[PDB]
Amino acid sequence: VIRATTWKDLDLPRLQHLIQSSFRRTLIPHYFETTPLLRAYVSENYRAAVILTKLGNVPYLDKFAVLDDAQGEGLGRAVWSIMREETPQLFWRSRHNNQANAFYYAESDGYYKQDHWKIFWNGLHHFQQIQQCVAHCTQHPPTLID
Amino acid sequence: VIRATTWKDLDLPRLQHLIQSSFRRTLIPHYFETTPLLRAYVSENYRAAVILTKLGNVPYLDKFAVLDDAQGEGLGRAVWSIMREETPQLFWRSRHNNQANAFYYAESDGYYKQDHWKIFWNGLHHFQQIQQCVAHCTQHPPTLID
Ligand SMILES: CC(=O)N[C@@H](CCC(=O)O)C(=O)O
Ligand SMILES: CC(=O)N[C@@H](CCC(=O)O)C(=O)O
Ligand SMILES: [Cl-]
Repeated sequence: VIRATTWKDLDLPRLQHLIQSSFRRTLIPHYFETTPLLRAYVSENYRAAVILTKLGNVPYLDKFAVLDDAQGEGLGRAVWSIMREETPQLFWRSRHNNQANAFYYAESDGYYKQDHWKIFWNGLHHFQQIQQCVAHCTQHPPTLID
Repeated sequence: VIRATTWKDLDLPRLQHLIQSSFRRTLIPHYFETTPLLRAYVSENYRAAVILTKLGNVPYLDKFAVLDDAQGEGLGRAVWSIMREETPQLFWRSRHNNQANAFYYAESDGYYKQDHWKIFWNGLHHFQQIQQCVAHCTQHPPTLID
């Protein structure tokens, strides 16, 4: 698994293709130029990725991109596990119909159901911070388009 | 479905057998005499039950007991549905053991994992409330043993 702390250390066209293939949508123009990277974890052959970004006090998991054909080998789970070794606190959002939600239910320490989004987190013991994470997920503009 | 607001309106030995059979554990001595019933929903054949009790300000789902046998999933869902029609707000807890966890993940509006409990809620819209409900669950003695 490739660990990067700058976009310069990744193959960005290949990462864009992974994201677009996984989500079956288009990545917004200038995504890499406008997104403050914290850490990314990308499988060697760009079949699964976890992208952490700066969004408030708690690390934000902005993208969990896993190709449908990488699930038999458990590649997305393996990349997630690598991220978690370094990341005791994090939060993220998910569509209500995301096939990954069963995995998220198992992996998360908490959940809050909102209109658009399921909001998940790990490692947060302060409910003011949890409330703020929920607000960030609701407020943060989308980076997938058509 | 039988709806009861007092333990005297239920067959308690039969209910104890349902609870102990569903959980495959023992119900603590004089559970019924020391548990402040809010209301109970019991299927006619005593193969499924939802027990709401008095714990803080929000209805507390103290036992969801459902036999694995003859459409247990269908029956448990039916009883839960009836309870929810009458119960906009509630909270409850579960062990990672508990068979109903997938159902809880799907039915709840949120959860929070703490000290080997998963704490779930519906209809709570103040993190003030949520935190207090988490506190109640973590403090509340176990009533299943061995
Ligand atoms: C964790 C993760 O992949 N979040 C994605 C979900 C996007 C979507 O489903 O539309 C995000 O951009 O926030
Ligand atoms: C919702 C419900 O049945 N809670 C039960 C069982 C918890 C458990 O051990 O899983 C309780 O006594 O709190
Ligand atoms: Cl996977």
